[PDB]
Amino acid sequence: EYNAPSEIKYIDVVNTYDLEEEASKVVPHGGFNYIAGASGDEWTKRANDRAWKHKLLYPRLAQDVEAPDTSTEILGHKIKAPFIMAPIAAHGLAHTTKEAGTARAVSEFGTIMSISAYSGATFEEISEGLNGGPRWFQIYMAKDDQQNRDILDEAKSDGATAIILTADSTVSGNRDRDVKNKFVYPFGMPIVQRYLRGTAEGMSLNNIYGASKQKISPRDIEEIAAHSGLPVFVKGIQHPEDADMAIKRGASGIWVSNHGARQLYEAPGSFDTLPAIAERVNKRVPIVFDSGVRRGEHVAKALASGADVVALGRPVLFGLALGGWQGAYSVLDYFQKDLTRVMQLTGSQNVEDLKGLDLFDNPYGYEY
Amino acid sequence: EYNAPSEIKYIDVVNTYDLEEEASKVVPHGGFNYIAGASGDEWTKRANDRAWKHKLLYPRLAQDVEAPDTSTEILGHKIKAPFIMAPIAAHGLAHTTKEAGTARAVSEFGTIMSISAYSGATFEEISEGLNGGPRWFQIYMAKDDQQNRDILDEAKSDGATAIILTADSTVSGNRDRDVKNKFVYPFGMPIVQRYLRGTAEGMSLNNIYGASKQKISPRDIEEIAAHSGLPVFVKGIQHPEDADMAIKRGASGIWVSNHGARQLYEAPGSFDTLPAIAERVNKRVPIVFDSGVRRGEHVAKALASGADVVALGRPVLFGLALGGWQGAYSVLDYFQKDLTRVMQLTGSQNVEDLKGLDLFDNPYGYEY
Ligand SMILES: Cc1cc2nc3c(=O)[nH]c(=O)nc-3n(C[C@H](O)[C@H](O)[C@H](O)COP(=O)(O)O)c2cc1C
Ligand SMILES: Cc1cc2nc3c(=O)[nH]c(=O)nc-3n(C[C@H](O)[C@H](O)[C@H](O)COP(=O)(O)O)c2cc1C
Repeated sequence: EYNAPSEIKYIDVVNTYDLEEEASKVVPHGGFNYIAGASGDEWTKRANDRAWKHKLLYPRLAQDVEAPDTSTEILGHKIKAPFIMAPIAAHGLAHTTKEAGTARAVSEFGTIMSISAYSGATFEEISEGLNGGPRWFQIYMAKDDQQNRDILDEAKSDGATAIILTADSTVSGNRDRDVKNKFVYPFGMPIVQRYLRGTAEGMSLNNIYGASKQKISPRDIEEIAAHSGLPVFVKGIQHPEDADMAIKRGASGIWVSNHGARQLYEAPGSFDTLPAIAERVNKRVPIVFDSGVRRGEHVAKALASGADVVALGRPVLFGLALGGWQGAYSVLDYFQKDLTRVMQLTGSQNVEDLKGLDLFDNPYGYEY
Repeated sequence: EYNAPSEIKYIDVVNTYDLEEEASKVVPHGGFNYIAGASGDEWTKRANDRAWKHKLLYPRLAQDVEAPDTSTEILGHKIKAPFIMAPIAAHGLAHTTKEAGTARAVSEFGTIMSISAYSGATFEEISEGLNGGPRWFQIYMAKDDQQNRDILDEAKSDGATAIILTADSTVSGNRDRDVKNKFVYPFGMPIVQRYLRGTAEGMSLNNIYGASKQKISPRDIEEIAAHSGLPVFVKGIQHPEDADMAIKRGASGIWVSNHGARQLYEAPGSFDTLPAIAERVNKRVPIVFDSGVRRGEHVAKALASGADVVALGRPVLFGLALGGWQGAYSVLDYFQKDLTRVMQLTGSQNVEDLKGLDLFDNPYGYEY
């Protein structure tokens, strides 16, 4: 019923954009379009990408820099580069090794794995791929309090060192590709099966999101932090007022995101929202930035604009489709090498230096 | 031949502006004008004060706040309120108990004492007032590297937990009041007993600046860092490029200041420079802000604009000023209570909340 790729191999990554077309040749049509697609006619996914041309990097010369160091620290974790893996559901749509393959790439590379509540793999299967590597658990909340306590407890017992509350998906975005393809999951989701009564296999994302909590309030941020005793990120923030609210409600981190343009349509590109959120956060908690990171220049620009790290999504999954853990690893390696070049050319010896960069304002936008 | 006030008493502080006119009727004209005055016709001291009207606080309603907490932490010092004592020379111009009196106020209140290299008191006199309280030592770098080694060694033996490298005073400001008054220090500087080769009574103000290092470079920042093994603040920064330079040269903090308008004339009001510096620093190191803090609203606006703490200067000294005598522990207590009010009216439960305030841009400036 679903024949995902199974080959494991390193891949030569020239750029991450070319991975999308390459993955379209190996991933079944429905699954591929679930991964690649976005809301409406995808204008906000294009905005995520074109937003990077709004703020341009300066080359800097005679900066006394050599062999830049990409390493950084977040919430007590030293990581190889200032990027983590975003929480993404159902990795088995990309590759038979599913979340275990992604986890092995992430742990082998040296950064943090975010586990989706809508994983097709069990915590045991992901833990085998991680081999001790650090992990954060992304909760899609149950409506039932006890089921949230049980999910959180399972995640922390598996070794989670933060909780990501994704709050921007109380209902599905208008994902026209998935509507046209009548996309349903071809396998179950063991972590949230408890609140689907029946199995996620043959269900639409509309109906799984429909089972999760719609009426998320700030109390939920408080109650997740109190129960887990772990730092809580609030993910999906695009408006500075939600950042201030989340922090005052007990969040330990702000995760700036529009879900890869999969949720609200005719909204800004994610990168354009980052400065106003960073200025309102004003150093109170760490910021993770995502939605549209494709190049080392994007990592640099996010850091220069207030993000502590970025999260990587689609490009890593396309890498998993093309090579299993080694393909996914190839993408993480591409980003680290890509960033190293950009650090050398911007005069940046280390990740802190990137946070100090001035960017050129491009008022003409993409067409210039 | 200098008759400073000696009376010890609490003062009912309605506002800090009135402390300037209050004090002199022993309180000597030359010393008072040394403390109160600034460069040129004082237009930049007036700019320090009027800059607070450029960004205005909003009252915030139904914010679920009571009994705000003013406490904060800087470089692992827990302090009672987000303000420290600025390094100021020659407290004996204000009061016979000189720097020991200031130190006792600061220690009893519960914040950090900054010791000027140009103290009229020995470290042991100041230490007696501090009674184990935290202290940072402010250095005026030496041409003679041995003198830098020796003063860094005394400060650390003295229990300093940071060094303040003041870099904005390589030559004196054009302080017209002191020129017209023919002002000379009426007592010595025991801490800089090593440098002045001749006499510490017979070196007016230009010659003491003269014996110091004019040719401070980034290497000076690196060398203070390596020698002290203490965090180094670079004090006097008004331009964002100097903040980036200082951090890359090993500074552990940025101290945004124009020295109370006592140095470069026809420069911006210090508060106007703070956001560009905070944006460039982008959380890399803590920021201290000073030059013109007179009210709780000023502390709040500095925090909302990127400072971790502010430093207090002239109002605390008003140990001496014009009419009847006022400035000390009462002034620190005034600032704490004034900040508490502003926190309640802005919806701020704690110091972190102040860092998230949005300010109203007043393009009309002071006359409105
Ligand atoms: C196929 C796919 C599935 C996703 N599933 C989840 C999810 O389960 N939980 C979540 O918090 N976000 C989910 N997201 C959003 C990602 O965490 C992330 O914000 C997004 O991938 C970033 O955009 P980009 O990959 O285009 O750079 C998903 C995104 C993709 C592409
Ligand atoms: C009387 C006086 C003496 C000062 N002496 C020093 C000094 O020895 N070292 C130093 O770094 N700054 C010195 N300063 C600058 C202060 O540290 C501080 O930046 C200034 O007082 C802040 O301005 P405000 O007091 O008007 O708010 C002095 C300022 C005053 C008023």
